[PDB]
Amino acid sequence: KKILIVESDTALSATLRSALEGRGFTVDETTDGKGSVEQIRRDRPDLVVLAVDLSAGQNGYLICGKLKKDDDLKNVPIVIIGNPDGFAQHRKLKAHADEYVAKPVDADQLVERAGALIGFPE
Repeated sequence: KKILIVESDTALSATLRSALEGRGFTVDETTDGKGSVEQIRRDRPDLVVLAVDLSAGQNGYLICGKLKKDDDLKNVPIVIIGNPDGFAQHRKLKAHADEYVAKPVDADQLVERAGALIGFPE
């Protein structure tokens, strides 16, 4: 089970990657929001952990929007990590994510949600 973390906070990304790896997921990381949709197309992760507050002012909800509108990528499960002050708005939309986890992230909660969406590695 393969996860891509799209997060420019490298310290957070490394922490979350380690928790997920300890549970048995294979995990990759990218700091590059501009590039992430095409990376997901080439690599096809089983799940994406997607930060809202990406580099250079990028809105990670917009990446989710591109993914939920792409016929080949719209079923990749998406866990948003971000300020919960944005979740109520985003949950209404056609391009809502599959799970929303507040920053500051509880790594164990994130691991649980990943397993809930794609199953735990066995």
